[PDB]
Amino acid sequence: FNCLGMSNRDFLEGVSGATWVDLVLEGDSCVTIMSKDKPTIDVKMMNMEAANLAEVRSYCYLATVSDLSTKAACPTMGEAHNDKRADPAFVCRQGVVDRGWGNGCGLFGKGSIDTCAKFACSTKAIGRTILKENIKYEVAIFVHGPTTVESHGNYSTQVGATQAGRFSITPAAPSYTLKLGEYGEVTVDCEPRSGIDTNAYYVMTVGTKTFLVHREWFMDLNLPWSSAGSTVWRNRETLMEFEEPHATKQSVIALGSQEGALHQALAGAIPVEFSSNTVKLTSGHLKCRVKMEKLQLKGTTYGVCSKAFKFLGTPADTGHGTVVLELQYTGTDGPCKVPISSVASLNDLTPVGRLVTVNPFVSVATANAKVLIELEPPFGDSYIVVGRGEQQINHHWHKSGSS
Ligand SMILES: *[C@@H]1O[C@H](CO[C@H]2O[C@@H](C)[C@@H](O)[C@@H](O)[C@@H]2O)[C@@H](O[C@@H]2O[C@H](CO)[C@@H](O)[C@H](O)[C@H]2NC(C)=O)[C@H](O)[C@H]1NC(C)=O
Repeated sequence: FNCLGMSNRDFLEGVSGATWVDLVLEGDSCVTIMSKDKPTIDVKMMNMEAANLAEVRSYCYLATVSDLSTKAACPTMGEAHNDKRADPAFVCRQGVVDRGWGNGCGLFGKGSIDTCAKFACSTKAIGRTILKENIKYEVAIFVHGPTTVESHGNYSTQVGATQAGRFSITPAAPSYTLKLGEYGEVTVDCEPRSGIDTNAYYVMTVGTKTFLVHREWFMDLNLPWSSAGSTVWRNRETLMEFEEPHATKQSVIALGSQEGALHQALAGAIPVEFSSNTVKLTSGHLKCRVKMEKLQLKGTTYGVCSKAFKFLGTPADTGHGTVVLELQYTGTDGPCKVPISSVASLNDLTPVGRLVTVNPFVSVATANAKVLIELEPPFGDSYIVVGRGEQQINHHWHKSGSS
């Protein structure tokens, strides 16, 4: 729910001298936003789901053929019409058979014949569309308030500390305002109608396994089908074989499962987990404007930490040109502001990078408080310095790269 630790991280600054920022979020990816006099926040794309899809087609894969009748008519007695023909559920084929003495007619010629049998669908396969209305994006936001190596990740700890927050965004409610305790609030205005069209490639469930299938291919499947809101099965003949016409009894059977031929014709297609009527999505992005007018800094009245700090390990490189490190304070002088910055040479009176953990704080009155800091040191050699004069400590950093 936090940027720290992700490869997929971006850095943004609010337009010099304005409050809001435009971004576009991407799957499993994170954005750290920095504004003069406001705390740093992280916006992150937790999850993007299409739920409650529309059922497009439906396709039968194993069928049953039942109650076979066949009406027969002697030569010159005209065309036989099996009465089962009035039945929506039955399926019928006219034919022609040699008849005569040897088999029931008083004349020799081609007698008529008409065969009906009932069609049932054992199991089926459903294709579904991803209309854009079905999309929900889930966004976490995190304020860079006092945090610890231990606690920076602990999602619960942050929520408790009025510091994290998970909300969703959908065309139904494209906007949200997350209140963040005394940090004020951040409002988000997004525009979900991004990436996916209303009618491309379908989602098709064959028994257990659900697939991302070529739309066009699904429509041409040579199987029986029922549309959206009805179980009437059209184009059934594809799964039933009508055998040789025996004068008395013609045989009508079902073809066995097609399940195998399908998992086969999809061996290569993109598999999707469709548990509980929703679909994880890996593509997709969201445009938002993130308004920070009402995001405030908190406790600027507090004094600067008067006592000595300590480094708790070599500062570590995040791999985005920023460093993370963890102080440990020694004093007990209430909560106070941490005197950390980055200077080009040790005696330097003004600083050189920027803090990412803007406005860092010892937030307790007990001894040995820890604070995590992430800062962006400048290119080349510099010292990270914490403290004033006698109690100053420091650590050197080189950052490679020119531009
Ligand atoms: C989120 O944090 C909580 C509790 O936070 C406490 O963790 C302590 C180890 C300590 O440093 C203290 O300062 C801090 O407030 C974790 O949940 C549980 O914490 C209790 C102690 O309060 C322990 O008995 C358990 O180890 C622990 N239970 C669990 C969930 O395993 C929790 O670990 C953490 N979130 C994560 C990353 O799981």
